[PDB]
Amino acid sequence: DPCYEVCLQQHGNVKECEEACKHPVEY
Repeated sequence: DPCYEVCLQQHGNVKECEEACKHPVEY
């Protein structure tokens, strides 16, 4: 996913990153 990668690029794992990406994808 674009959001996830962008996040991951300079962020931790899912958990917080998820809440920040606000993208309810397949985990």
